[PDB]
Amino acid sequence: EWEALEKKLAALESKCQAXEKKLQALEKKLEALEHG
Amino acid sequence: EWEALEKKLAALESKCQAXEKKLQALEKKLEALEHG
Amino acid sequence: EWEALEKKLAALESKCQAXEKKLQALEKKLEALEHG
Ligand SMILES: [Zn+2]
Ligand SMILES: [Zn+2]
Ligand SMILES: [Zn+2]
Repeated sequence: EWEALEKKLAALESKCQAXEKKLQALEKKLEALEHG
Repeated sequence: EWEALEKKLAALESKCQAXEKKLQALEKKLEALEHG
Repeated sequence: EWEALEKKLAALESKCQAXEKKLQALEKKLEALEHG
């Protein structure tokens, strides 16, 4: 339905937001290795 | 259209799902280096 | 609104597209370490 699609979009926004945070966390560990 | 937007949302859901799997795969390789 | 949801979806598509590019960039650095 329309309301189901709104909630689906909001959940996907939260998933990309967690995506960015997880990538930053991994970048931090990689950069420690790259300059260590 | 409405139907085009539904399919766009479903494709984006699949893209984030592949996102998570690719990040996990890279985390596995990084963790091997970090503790190796 | 409907138009707000269309723009929200387009912004999320751009965010996953940047997601993929950032993951590839990190994979490149990780692969340098893994075979270095
Ligand atoms: Zn660096
Ligand atoms: Zn570790
Ligand atoms: Zn490799």
